[PDB]
Amino acid sequence: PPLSHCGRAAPCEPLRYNVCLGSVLPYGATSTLLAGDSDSQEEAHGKLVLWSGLRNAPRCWAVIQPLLCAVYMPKCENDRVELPSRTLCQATRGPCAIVERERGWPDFLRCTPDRFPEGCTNEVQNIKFNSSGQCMVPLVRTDNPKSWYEDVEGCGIQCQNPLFTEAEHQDMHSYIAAFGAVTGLCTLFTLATFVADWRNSNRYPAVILFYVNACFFVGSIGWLAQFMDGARREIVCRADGTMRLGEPTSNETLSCVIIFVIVYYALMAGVVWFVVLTYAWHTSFKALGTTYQPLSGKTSYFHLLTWSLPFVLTVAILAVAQVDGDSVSGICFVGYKNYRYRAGFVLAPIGLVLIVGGYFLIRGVMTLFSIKSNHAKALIVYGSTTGNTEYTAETIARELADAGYEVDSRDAASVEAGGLFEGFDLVLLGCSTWGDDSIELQDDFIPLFDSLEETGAQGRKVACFGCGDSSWEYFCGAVDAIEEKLKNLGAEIVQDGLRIDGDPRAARDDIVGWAHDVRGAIKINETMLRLGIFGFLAFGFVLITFSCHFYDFFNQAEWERSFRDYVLCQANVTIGLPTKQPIPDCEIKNRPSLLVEKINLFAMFGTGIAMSTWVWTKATLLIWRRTWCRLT
Amino acid sequence: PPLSHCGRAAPCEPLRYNVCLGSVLPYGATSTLLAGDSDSQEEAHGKLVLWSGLRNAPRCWAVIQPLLCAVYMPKCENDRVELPSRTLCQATRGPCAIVERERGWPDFLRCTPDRFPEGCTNEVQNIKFNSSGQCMVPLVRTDNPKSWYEDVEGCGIQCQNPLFTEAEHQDMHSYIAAFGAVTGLCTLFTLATFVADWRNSNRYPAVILFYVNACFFVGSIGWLAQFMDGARREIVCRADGTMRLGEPTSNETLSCVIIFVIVYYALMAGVVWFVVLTYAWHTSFKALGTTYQPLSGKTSYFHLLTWSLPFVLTVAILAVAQVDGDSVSGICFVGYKNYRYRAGFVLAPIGLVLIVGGYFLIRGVMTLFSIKSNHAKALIVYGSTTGNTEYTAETIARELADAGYEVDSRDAASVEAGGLFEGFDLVLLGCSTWGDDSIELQDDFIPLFDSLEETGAQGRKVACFGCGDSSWEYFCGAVDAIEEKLKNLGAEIVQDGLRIDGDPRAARDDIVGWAHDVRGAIKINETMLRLGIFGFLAFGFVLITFSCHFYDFFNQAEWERSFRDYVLCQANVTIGLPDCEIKNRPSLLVEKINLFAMFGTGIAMSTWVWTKATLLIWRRTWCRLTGQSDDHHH
Ligand SMILES: CN(C(=O)c1ccc([N+](=O)[O-])cc1C(F)(F)F)C1CCN(c2nnc(-c3ccnn3C)c3ccccc23)CC1
Ligand SMILES: CN(C(=O)c1ccc([N+](=O)[O-])cc1C(F)(F)F)C1CCN(c2nnc(-c3ccnn3C)c3ccccc23)CC1
Ligand SMILES: Cc1cc2nc3c(=O)[nH]c(=O)nc-3n(C[C@H](O)[C@H](O)[C@H](O)COP(=O)(O)O)c2cc1C
Ligand SMILES: Cc1cc2nc3c(=O)[nH]c(=O)nc-3n(C[C@H](O)[C@H](O)[C@H](O)COP(=O)(O)O)c2cc1C
Ligand SMILES: *[C@@H]1O[C@H](CO)[C@@H](O)[C@H](O)[C@H]1NC(C)=O
Repeated sequence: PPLSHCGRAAPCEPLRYNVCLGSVLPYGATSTLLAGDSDSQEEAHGKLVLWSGLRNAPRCWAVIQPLLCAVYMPKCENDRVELPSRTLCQATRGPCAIVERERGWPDFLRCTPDRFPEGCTNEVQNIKFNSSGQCMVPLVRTDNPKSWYEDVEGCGIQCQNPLFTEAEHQDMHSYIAAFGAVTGLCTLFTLATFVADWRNSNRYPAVILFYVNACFFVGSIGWLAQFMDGARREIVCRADGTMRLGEPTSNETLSCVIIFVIVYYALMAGVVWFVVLTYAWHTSFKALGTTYQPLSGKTSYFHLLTWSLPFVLTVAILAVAQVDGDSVSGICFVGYKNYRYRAGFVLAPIGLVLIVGGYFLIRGVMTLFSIKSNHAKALIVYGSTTGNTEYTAETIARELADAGYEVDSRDAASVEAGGLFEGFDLVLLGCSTWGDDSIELQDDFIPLFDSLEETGAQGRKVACFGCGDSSWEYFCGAVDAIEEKLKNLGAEIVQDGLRIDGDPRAARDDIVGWAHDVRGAIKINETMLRLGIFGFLAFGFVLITFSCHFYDFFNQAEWERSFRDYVLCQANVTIGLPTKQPIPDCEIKNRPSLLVEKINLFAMFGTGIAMSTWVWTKATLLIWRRTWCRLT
Repeated sequence: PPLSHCGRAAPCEPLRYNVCLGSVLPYGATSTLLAGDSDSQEEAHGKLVLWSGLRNAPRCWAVIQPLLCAVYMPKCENDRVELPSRTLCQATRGPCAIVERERGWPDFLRCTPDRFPEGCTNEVQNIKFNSSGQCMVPLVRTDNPKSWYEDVEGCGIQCQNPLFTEAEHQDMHSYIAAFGAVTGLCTLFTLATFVADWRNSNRYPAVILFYVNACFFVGSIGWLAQFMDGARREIVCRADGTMRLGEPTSNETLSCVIIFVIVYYALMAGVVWFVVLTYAWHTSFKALGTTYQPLSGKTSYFHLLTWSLPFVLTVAILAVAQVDGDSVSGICFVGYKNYRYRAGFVLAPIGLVLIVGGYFLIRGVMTLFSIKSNHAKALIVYGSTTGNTEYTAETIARELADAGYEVDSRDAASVEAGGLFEGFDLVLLGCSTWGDDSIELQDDFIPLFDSLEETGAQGRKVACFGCGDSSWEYFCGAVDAIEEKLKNLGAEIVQDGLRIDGDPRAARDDIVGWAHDVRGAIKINETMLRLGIFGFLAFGFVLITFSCHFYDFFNQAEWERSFRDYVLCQANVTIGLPDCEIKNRPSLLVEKINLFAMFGTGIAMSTWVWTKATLLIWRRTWCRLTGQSDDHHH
């Protein structure tokens, strides 16, 4: 028999509607007493149309359907209305959290033991509700609870990024394919020539560039993996069809974490190897100049920090499980869902490598500049009858002085040969050619030339100059004669002698140009100069990468808000009221800049392409020549 | 009955001496009236002893004996002395010319019709004078009037030279035999080789040497003829036994003129052929830069001069007849008796050949310092990283340039392999070795090395150089690799590669030395060089021959005087009244120096055919004349 507490006294009225939310009712009489907002059957039906807006977020729709029928259209028999049980009310509370977040549970729909008593026959339990509901365009029906997006239980955020169009996806994928393929090809070539000359190329100053290339090559594979037949969807989408978030996760393939490790580890190992490059260039200077020695046996110290620090970071990300997948970039990365993790694991280490790496580039430049000031003394000895070589000597003297040299210009007529060149870094000898039948040096240079053995030319950096006339046999013969004696004594001829035809005043810029080139030939370690250009080149690209990561960090807080606001509005679970126009009324107020990402990738992949040019010398042609030759 | 004019009135005195100059007198009384210098018989006898000094020069002694007896010891019978006939007086005048030349005929011995009447009975005509006189040691009795020495009629100068001993004659004859036989043998060998390959060897710059040898061969025969058994005495001595002087002479054998023509003609034809040799070298050496053959038409004009000039001179000597024989030299020559003819026909032509021949040798040395600077082209391509090979290349370049080459020094980095070697006589490739585990060529040389096929190396004269370090295994591996590829392409590697260990500045003179030796192995005209040495060699020997002939010319005037003074002194012809010696004579050493320089020219010129080619000439001669080919005949 029915319980007295499971029923309430109310006047029974015949059912004007034979259907409740698509399901037929076994009874013929109802009551508008249980629904506090409705007075009539026409009003209760009107409220059900507003409540049917919860079709979206179906895991709520399945439990809210019988409860709404048990309150708005209940069973009335012999002036008694059937009350809905407490279990029917409590079943909605969880999955229908959206109600309390949007509209709020009304007085009559809250689980009060007075309104919803314990252990009552629901009547709606016998009634079968076939209707399931569906998920709106941005979302997708997922059975997996781990794939449910916020409030909307039963639905999940789709794999393809809803903020960017298919056209933008195709455009970004073409951009990664182009840069990835070039960087992959270029670095492969560099790794190949290094192993083809492995015993010789293992020398510590240049071996850094092999490992710098190794990282960008491995990184290229991670970015290009998305291009294999259907790989992108194995890396970015979950088994059901929703985007991968908060990776490493249970009951899902490793395809996302594998590609993340390849991309992030190689990115971090590469930036640590850049700091090794900056340190090495900086320390190689003080090995010759002052006291510091080459660390050509630091294999167990450089490989220690370059392979350990990215390992600690990669392991830490998998621990906090912040590996998120993305369709536009086609890779799994740290902090796509939560911007804070991308800032902590990417922006902070890149900032640390720029300050530590930048310090070494500044230090080495300061060492380069201090060495040049200790090698800036120059002696200019000239032999001139008519003053043409005297004028050239003076013109050379100002160009060196303007460049930071301490020039000492002397006339050969007023000099003593014994120990003349002692205390000078550069010695420039100038002499005009005389003699009709033959080559005769200018009269004042003869005593110096004859006793050139006593000057201290052995190992001295020298260059010759002089004035002559083409209208004479043996043009600038003095320059030839001086260059020959200096070469025989052991001097280091810096440049081919400046031979002036005619009036030197008209060849002013030739003299200025020669003196410019003569300082240019003063080598401050050619083998180490390349290491410095590559250091400053890598810094430039790393600085652009940092800027782009800073833009995303400083703005993603607003983009995440806009992502939430758009997806939740598009979910169409407007329980409260019907819109003025059918109009969708959903827009993205602000989204991430794809240009900034393209600038980021250009700077990233560009470092790999820039560092691969380390092996773009004549020596490399010779390396593969021996290989082919010796293979044959 | 005796004529009144064939006798004079004088007091007869008995003969104190029964003998007159070794002959007994048929009468017993004499007179001292006919002899104007003698008053007594003791005085007349005393004058006969001074007159008996004319025993020497017997052509005179035989006729003066009866005349001296008919004047100093005449027949006196019944206070009448017999006068000597005019015919007895006139018979002495000719052969006793010495008397009138030295002392002069006295008043009583001159043929006056008063003192010597015509047609008188000379009682001395019945008296037989057995004495015939004598000729002292350097002279010898000759019946031939053409063989009589100066005033001494009946005697002639002996064949063997009185100024030189038999010991000196034997010594000089041994010296001529030795040099003559060697020169004869050596020149015969050279004449045989030029004939054994006449066609190939008839080339005109070199065929001069065949005719130069031909003259010394013929000359050798003339000098050696004296060694044929008894020949020397047929060449040097006249039929009687006196030395041959101014041969061509009547009723004497041709043995002296034959040997003279052989010796003098060959001596003169040889010195004219020396002037041809000097002229030919001078003109051929000058025309080396052009195909112009200067000795082309001249060939005929060369034989004209060399065979006519000695002929004209030989004929001229036979005309002036100054061919004199000599025992010490064993040959007949021009101007042995009169030094002036030897000076004119021997010293003057030899002086003329030295001034004309000397001019051409000078002109040829002027050509030597005109031609060197003018024509060799050399390319030096180097591969240098550290500048060591660049420095070596420059050191090599300045050395070739100093020697007269036109050097083109290039860096391998700035060269195109395609026909790179085209237009150069010499190509010098330089490269350093690189590579840690192996041999790797200097970086700039690799493109050139790889396309070395296209350089034009086939048959090109090349040499390699390069710097290395012994500290690295495979020292100068690049030098090895380059000359191996060059050898495989068909190039001519001139010298083994200059491989520098360490700094080339410390090995400067080694580079200088190597560069020098590289220039040498480039073949030159060895035939022209050889012609020039033989020209200067022949001049040297001719200059010594001239010196020796000048010594004899400048001194024989004194030697001729000493020859006359010594010979006439020994003779002892005392018309009426001891230290007989040679004051100065010719130097036999000077003659030995003369022969050494003369015969030495022939021996020196015969060495022209002392090459490897000659061995081949006689190899092909034997086989060819043995019927077989290089194995056996087909
Ligand atoms: C994350 N995100 C979203 O749209 C997004 C997705 C999910 C949620 N959410 O809440 O679930 C929120 C968002 C929002 F709020 F919009 F950000 C963007 C994805 C695209 N994009 C990129 N970012 N980095 C790189 C790059 C450069 C160098 N290395 N890498 C790794 C990169 C490279 C190529 C192309 C794009 C790139 C910027 C951020
Ligand atoms: C000439 N005379 C006389 O003694 C002589 C003879 C006769 C009178 N006289 O009045 O009747 C005078 C003299 C005198 F005054 F003594 F000289 C010497 C003879 C020997 N001798 C030589 N001279 N030439 C040659 C030779 C050199 C190159 N070619 N030839 C042909 C030669 C060769 C070999 C050996 C000796 C040689 C030196 C001179
Ligand atoms: C005697 C004489 C010889 C010369 N020989 C040469 C010569 O060998 N090579 C040459 O290039 N110029 C030659 N010149 C030109 C001078 O080198 C030229 O004028 C030069 O500019 C003079 O230099 P100065 O003014 O420094 O003394 C010669 C000029 C003279 C008058
Ligand atoms: C990497 C290296 C490899 C070398 N290999 C060789 C070698 O195999 N054999 C050798 O003789 N020298 C070798 N050397 C020495 C050089 O040939 C030497 O320094 C030379 O003088 C360089 O001359 P350059 O200035 O013309 O280039 C080597 C030197 C270096 C630095
Ligand atoms: C919401 O869903 C209902 C039912 O599917 C549909 O009629 C309506 O057009 C949707 N509204 C919007 C704005 O998407």
